[PDB]
Order: sequence, then structure tokens, then C-alpha cells
Amino acid sequence: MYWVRRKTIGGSGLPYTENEILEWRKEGVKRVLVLPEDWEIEESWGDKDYYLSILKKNGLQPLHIPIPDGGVPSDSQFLTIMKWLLSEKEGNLVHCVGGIGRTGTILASYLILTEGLEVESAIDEVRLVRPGAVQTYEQEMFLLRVEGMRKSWLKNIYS
Repeated sequence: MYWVRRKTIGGSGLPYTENEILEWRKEGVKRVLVLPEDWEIEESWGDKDYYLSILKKNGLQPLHIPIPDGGVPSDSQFLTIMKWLLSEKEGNLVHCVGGIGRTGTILASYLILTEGLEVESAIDEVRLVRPGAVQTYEQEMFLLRVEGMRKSWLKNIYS
């Protein structure tokens, strides 16, 4: 896993065992935003709810917001994601299967909203800690929209 902002928000791929989840706790992770679809989670954990119960049994509070591979959250999911990430500043981990596309998109989105970064700066910052972050054109287009609608998202996040 990698931190984009030390101990406040980082990313990772899907853990294969419970020992990798304890590695997250040791690194300072406290809450986990789970982005893969059920079938992706199930390739490693057999059942999506069992995987979430494992996170829960390990002191991590999980939130599952499935995004298809290569895709982006719907506006509705994005609001939920940002309300969740902004609810507690420390120890946020966001993950998908490999730690790069969906995850880098959400991390860069977070930076755009919280630091007012332009889209190219946000993408660069995440790529510096996670090469290849933000994989598809749909993802890149989404981030430019996040920048363009920054004030409207913040207004809707805090109503």
C-alpha cells in the first residue's frame, strides 16, 4: 500500500490474506473504502460479505462502493465516497484490485476537492507514489469534471 498524504489517505490493491490486512493496520490504516465489484472480491475471498466481515473483525471500518474496472463512480456514489472520506481525516485506505486505476482516480479526486489542485497536478501527485494511477480516458474526464464542479461538490457534501 502507499500513502498519497501520510497516514491520512493512501491506496492499495486487494489483499490476498489476512496477514496483508494486519500489515495495513500496522501502517496506520483505520478505515477502508472498498472499490472492487463483488466478483473481483470473490476471486480472493470467496464471498464479498465474508471479506468485509474480515476487515471489520480486524478493526477496520469498511465501506463498499463497487466501481467497474476502468470506470468511475456515479455522481451518487461519489457523494457517498467523499462524505465517507471527509468524515475522518486519518488512516483512510482506498483499494481496488491492483491499486492503480479506480483507486488512483478516487485519490486524485480527493486532492482536487480538499487542496483545490488542478486536475493535472492531482494526477501527477498520485502517479508519483503509484505509477500508472488513473488508467482510462473515462477516469481522466471524470477528474476534469471534479475540478470544474469542485464548489458544487463541496456544497452538496456538506448539506
